Amino acid sequence: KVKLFRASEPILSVLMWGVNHTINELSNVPVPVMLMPDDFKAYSKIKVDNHLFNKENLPSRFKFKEYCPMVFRNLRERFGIDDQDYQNSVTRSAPINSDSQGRCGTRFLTTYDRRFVIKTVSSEDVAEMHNILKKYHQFIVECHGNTLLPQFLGMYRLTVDGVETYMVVTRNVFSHRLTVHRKYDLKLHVGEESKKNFLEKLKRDVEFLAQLKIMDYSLLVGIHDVDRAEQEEMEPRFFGPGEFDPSVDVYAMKSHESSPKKEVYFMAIIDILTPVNPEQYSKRFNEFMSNILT
Amino acid sequence: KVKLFRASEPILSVLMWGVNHTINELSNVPVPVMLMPDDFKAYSKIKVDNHLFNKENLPSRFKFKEYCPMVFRNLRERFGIDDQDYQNSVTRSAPINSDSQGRRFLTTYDRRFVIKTVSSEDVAEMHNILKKYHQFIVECHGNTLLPQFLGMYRLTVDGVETYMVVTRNVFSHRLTVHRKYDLKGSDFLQKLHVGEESKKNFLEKLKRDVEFLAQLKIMDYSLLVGIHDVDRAEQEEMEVEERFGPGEFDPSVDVYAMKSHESSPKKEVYFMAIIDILTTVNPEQYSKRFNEFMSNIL
Repeated sequence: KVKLFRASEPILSVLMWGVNHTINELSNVPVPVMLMPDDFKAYSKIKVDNHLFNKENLPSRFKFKEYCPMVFRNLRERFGIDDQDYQNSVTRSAPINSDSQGRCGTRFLTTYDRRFVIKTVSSEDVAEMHNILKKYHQFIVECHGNTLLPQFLGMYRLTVDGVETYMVVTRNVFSHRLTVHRKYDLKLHVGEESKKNFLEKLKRDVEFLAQLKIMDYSLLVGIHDVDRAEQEEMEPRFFGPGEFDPSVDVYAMKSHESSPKKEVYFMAIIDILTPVNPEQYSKRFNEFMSNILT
Repeated sequence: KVKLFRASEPILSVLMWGVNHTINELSNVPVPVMLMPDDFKAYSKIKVDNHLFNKENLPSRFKFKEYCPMVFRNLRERFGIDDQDYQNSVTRSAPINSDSQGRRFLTTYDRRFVIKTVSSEDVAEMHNILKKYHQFIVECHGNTLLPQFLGMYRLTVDGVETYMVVTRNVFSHRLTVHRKYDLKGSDFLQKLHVGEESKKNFLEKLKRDVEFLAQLKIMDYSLLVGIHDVDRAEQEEMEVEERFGPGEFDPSVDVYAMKSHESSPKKEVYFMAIIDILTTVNPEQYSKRFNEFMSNIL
């Protein structure tokens, strides 16, 4: 386990090195019983300036900034994400580019094992996250990690060559192994406990957003076509036809059994940082997607 | 697992963080075939500015420079010191005041390593001698009486630069030293009686060790002598442990240590080393005087 943080772009090695640095750093700060308010204003900044040392993959000079490290450690736990697992996802191999999953980010990436999405964002995106973080953390507590909201894992600032780049890490709305064949953006037939739980969450989530005074978020719907997933292959964890681990792929619903094609759907609220009144937007949102299901 | 770096003074917490960091960081850079010229001029530098985070033992703002990581990493291999032991001795618990020291030094909690605070000039002088010293440590296979250098750092904490060199303790990490002698310019000469194996070996080391310092044009260094009085240890500090025998030592751990002769006055352990390698007769003369001088104690 000699970790070369090797990537196609310098910026990605720096990311891989920072996540490795900050997670190790945190493995030495005790897990508190509660988070204090200080933790939401907090950060760690680290400037590196190597000289003739360890420069075969990293640049010789970079900064790395981790926003609110104690809070995102907690959120990781509440989302059932073990820190060492996060660390390995970002560090074992370089993050590889991904298709967009929102209007929010300027560049979308995935970790080699397709678990976590990494989004390049603006400084005002960083600041809006800081604005919503305590209530969001509160919300994630009250709801036990069971949202359709983006589930935030990390937030960073990297400087390479005097160029600053902000990044947010989330769990992938899509699968880590089933391909999403079609994405729909909404500003489908399932099981009844699925529909019930979906609409439970959706009301609870949309309510939250309205109370933060947020509008113009959308619903990302992705679709996995099983018959096509067989067919695009003809010419190690098991899994059958349209099967998935729901603790990993937490936005996935399988299509109803007595229903046409076997499909898997991925539904999540996206675009909560950058962008009728919000309460009105909330009520409309509920009702729009109530009709759309089963 | 869960290093808190609790030290009395923040410099020592920064030292413990720094070594932990730089050794970790080093496990991710591969052990190379050969040290290249740049390795003798390389360094690593890291600035930490934590805000309302991890302020428990660490300060918020601190900097940590390690000189020639790749030379000192190899040097440790050459001296039979695994990086994880090194990391362990420095990080498992705070470094502490040395029972002896200089004009004062630190030791790792386990008494295995000495950390001396030095000056900018010492740092510079070490940079001068380093390639040559490395060549030397290769040929002599880590079998020296010279200071065995393990790492070199500059910590900045609370506005203040501190340079540090880390060495293998001259003395035993377990056996008390009751009598110290320091043999300087042209001193405290009872003569020391050691085994045939031990005396033959010692004289062989000093021969090439003094040759080395000479060729580098280094003079004005001293021979440090420590004596562990075994019978005195058995009396004075009898059941200290419960509240290796009574003067028995691990040769791979205590590399300067020698046993008193089978047919000898009393039971004794000797520790002898050349010290003051960094900061007018000629050096080849000083070399010669020395080899001659320090052989006749035995």
